[PDB]
Amino acid sequence: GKGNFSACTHSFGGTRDHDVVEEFIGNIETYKDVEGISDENALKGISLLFYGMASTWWQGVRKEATTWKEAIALIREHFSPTKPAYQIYMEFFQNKQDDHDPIDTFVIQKRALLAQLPSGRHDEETELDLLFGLLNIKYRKHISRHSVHTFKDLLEQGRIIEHNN
Amino acid sequence: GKGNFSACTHSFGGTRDHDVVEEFIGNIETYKDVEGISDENALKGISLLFYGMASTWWQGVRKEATTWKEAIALIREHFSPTKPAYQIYMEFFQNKQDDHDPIDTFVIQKRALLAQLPSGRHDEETELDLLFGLLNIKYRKHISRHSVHTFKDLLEQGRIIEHN
Amino acid sequence: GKGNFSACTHSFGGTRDHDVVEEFIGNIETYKDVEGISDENALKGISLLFYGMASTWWQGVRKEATTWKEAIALIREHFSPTKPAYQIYMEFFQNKQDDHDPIDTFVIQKRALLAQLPSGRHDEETELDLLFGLLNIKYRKHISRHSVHTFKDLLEQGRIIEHNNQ
Amino acid sequence: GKGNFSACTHSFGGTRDHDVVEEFIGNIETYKDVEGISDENALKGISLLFYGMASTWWQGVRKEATTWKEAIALIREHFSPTKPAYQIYMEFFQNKQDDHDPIDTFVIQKRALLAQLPSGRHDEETELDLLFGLLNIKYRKHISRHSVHTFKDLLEQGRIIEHNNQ
Amino acid sequence: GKGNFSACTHSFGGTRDHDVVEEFIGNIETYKDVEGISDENALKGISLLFYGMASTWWQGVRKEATTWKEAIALIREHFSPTKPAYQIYMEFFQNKQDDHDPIDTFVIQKRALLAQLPSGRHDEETELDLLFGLLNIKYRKHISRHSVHTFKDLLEQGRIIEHN
Amino acid sequence: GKGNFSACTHSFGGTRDHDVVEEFIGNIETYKDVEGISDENALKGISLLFYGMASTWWQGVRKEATTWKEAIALIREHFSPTKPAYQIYMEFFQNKQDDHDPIDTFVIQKRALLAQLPSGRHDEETELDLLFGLLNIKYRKHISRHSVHTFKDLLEQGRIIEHNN
Amino acid sequence: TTRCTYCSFRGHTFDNCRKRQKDRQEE
Amino acid sequence: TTRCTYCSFRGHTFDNCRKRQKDRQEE
Ligand SMILES: [Zn+2]
Ligand SMILES: [Zn+2]
Repeated sequence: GKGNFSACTHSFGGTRDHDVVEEFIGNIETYKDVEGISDENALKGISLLFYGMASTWWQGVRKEATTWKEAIALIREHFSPTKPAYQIYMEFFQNKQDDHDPIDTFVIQKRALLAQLPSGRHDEETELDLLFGLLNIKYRKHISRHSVHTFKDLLEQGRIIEHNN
Repeated sequence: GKGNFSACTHSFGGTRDHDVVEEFIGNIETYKDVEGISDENALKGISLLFYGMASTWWQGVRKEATTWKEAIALIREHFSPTKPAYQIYMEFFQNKQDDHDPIDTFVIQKRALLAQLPSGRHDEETELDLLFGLLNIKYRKHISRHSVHTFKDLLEQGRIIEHN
Repeated sequence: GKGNFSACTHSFGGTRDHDVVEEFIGNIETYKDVEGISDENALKGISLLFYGMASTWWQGVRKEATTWKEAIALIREHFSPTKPAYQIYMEFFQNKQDDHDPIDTFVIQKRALLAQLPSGRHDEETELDLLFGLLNIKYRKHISRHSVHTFKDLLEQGRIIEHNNQ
Repeated sequence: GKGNFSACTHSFGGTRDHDVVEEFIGNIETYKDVEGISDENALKGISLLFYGMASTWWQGVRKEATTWKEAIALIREHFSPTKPAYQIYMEFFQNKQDDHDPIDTFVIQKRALLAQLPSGRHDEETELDLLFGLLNIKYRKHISRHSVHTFKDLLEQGRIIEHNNQ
Repeated sequence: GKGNFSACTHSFGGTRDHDVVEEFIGNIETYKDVEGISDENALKGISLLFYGMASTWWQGVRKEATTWKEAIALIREHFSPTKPAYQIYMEFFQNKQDDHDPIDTFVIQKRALLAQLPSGRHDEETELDLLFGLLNIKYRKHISRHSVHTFKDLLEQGRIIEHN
Repeated sequence: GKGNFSACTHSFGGTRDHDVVEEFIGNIETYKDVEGISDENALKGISLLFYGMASTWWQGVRKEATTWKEAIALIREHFSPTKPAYQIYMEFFQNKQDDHDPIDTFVIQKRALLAQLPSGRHDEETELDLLFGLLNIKYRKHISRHSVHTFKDLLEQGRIIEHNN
Repeated sequence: TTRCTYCSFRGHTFDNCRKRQKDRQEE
Repeated sequence: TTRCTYCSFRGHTFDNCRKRQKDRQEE
């Protein structure tokens, strides 16, 4: 029911992205859940993980924290900004697919970029209608817009059109 | 028990072939069943296994998953397409076994690839009759189709002929 | 939860800088408070945390101490003087912001240097007033002192003014 | 001491040699006997010890088994035939001792190859008689078959005859 | 408690200087006292610490050791013998401090080296009078021997003069 | 009260010396004493440590063992012979000290080579008398044989003669 | 990916590692 | 004992190490 973080292999040096902060916070959560450390006994030991710029940052803001929840909220708030609405739409229409790229990677990326909008703002139909207008000419000359509905079918038609070529 | 996947060593990338995805799903299911983790608790921890492109794919479709069954269903449907029959028939009868490949390695692959056809459409006799048309001249000169009956004796006669 | 110093991985050499001594004293104190070691039992086993360059010094002055606070104060006195306030105020106004660093790193460093003054002498407003005189001309010509309402807002307006390609 | 196969570090691929399959089956059996896992519980979780080249084969023949002994016998039958006795006797008399190897390595290898015959068919004396016909001429011209009696003596006289620079 | 030295990280080689042997003996003694190992049980496990030449030396003289005290006595007697006085006095007055060395580093070494003389032969006054003849011109021009009394004020006046 | 040897870093490949076999047997003994494994539950797991030639050797002789003690005795017996009497005396007089070697290393080696004789066969006086006749000329021209007794003094005279030069 | 060269753990880079930087290594 | 190059424990040679030889490494 007690112990330090000194045994861990994870450390967060501070970089402004999403995947790194998410993976680090998840690993720290699994470690604290697995070794049984309690909530108020855990906050005192948190300093050992940071290094470089993160150590100076934690030395800065420290009296505003009081429990574990506030610490996670502060890290997430200062090291991964929430992008506003319009930048996502601007990023979405500035990158048409190239001749050398399978349908799967393109659809997966363009779908992963669309979930950051506030929930419930879009329907499957309107989103799929938005997705066209960027597919390269090799696929648009066969499948027609009024012969598809959900995302399960577009991948099917794309695979059959790919294997024939 | 220790109701989490934290101890697992298994992982999965973006590869596209039947074998890797099949062994991955089977290992995760057997690990879920042997160590006593609860049916519902595992779903919260599923995200710790994926890496690389698979993590982006999981970010793309979290809204549809609900319980433990539909997640494996989504994996098998997005990474395990039910191949249609004619491509399987074309892929079989290609690449006749070469002189070096042993009988056991050749038989196990050709039988593992024949299970993707729709269930119940073929009995043992026609299956063995299809398989007996690609073996090299070395194994065919001695055994003859009238001799072997079931799908097991062929391995025995092939092993005894391969001992020398 | 009985224990002692035997398992600790921290250690200290003979280096004569400042940051090393500060980080070492902080780590050792947080460890002693977290693992529950007795307030007097620790002094009987402190010798297991010294290299070969400071062990002779600890052997030379063992008898001029009686309780844990005096020993920590003695280490701080011999190996690195504590900073008085006026040197901190002198350092704060020396190097003005350059022409390339993003606002975030500047605010982080300045906040890191301002927590070493005694606590409670400076609330949020006067601190924001002291920090605002050194920003580079790219930011001072848009945002003004009329609306800041603490630090969280200044970083937000600076980020929106920085994404716009100046 | 409850447990299962989840923690085991041993594993087996698709290799078609003999020593690998033998060492693997021996390690897995000794582990199952040491940690006390139930005689039937192990069969429900054996699938966690196979690579990507043999997992398809295990998927293809799962239903032709019911208890642990049959599964081990099936692995041995498909991936590597067991050696019958006559091949062992054939291998024993092929390569006579060279002109440079020390007596110790020769006795160790010959004893290693003679334990695979069924137990109790050969006591110490006839084994010493079979081994004695292949020694190199440097040793046969001094020590004789009069006085050896047990394996322990032959190594001793060979070491004393080897230290003397032939 | 865990009556064995198995967890210790300390080690010892064949080096010949007072400092290494002193810190080694002190660390082993404090470890023996803090963790509660029995007075007699430690002797059976002492051989696991030595390495290199020291292991051969321990192989050479096991017959004479009996209890815990005589082992450390043998270590202190066969690696660092008590030095005779005249070599220590010659070591003293050699290597006058250079311009770069700070006052604290110079004072701690010169006092650590003066403790090997026979006990009780010198009081504080003559010791400080001996030490005050090797400091550079920089620290000597301001402080004067009539001012400082004990062995502590010299550090304070030296620090204030060294601040600038 | 149970466990395997799998979590160890020691392995014995088989080499005909003394120091290696001694250090390996000592490390295995400390490991078994520290993790609490019992005697008859420990013999079954011993196979995992050996590799290379040692594995074939253990595959050879196995039915002659029954408990832990017999296993240690067999390893010590087959992998580190006891030298008879005369070879030690022959080795002892075939290596006089060179001009470049301190007294300490020489006396330590020649003493370490003499303890393998059966115990109680020699007293300090006769051994120290045997030790002379090999010291190099730099030391024999000052200290005289009738001015020393125990080993504590010869090192003293050698050190004072060394520092003067 | 980028397995730590020294400790053989997938959690960081060469420059910074607990065994190498401190724990009285680099002797 | 000539620290293991890979695992960095003084217990063996480079050729033979539990993590490298087996434990599904060398991918
Ligand atoms: Zn590392
Ligand atoms: Zn290793």
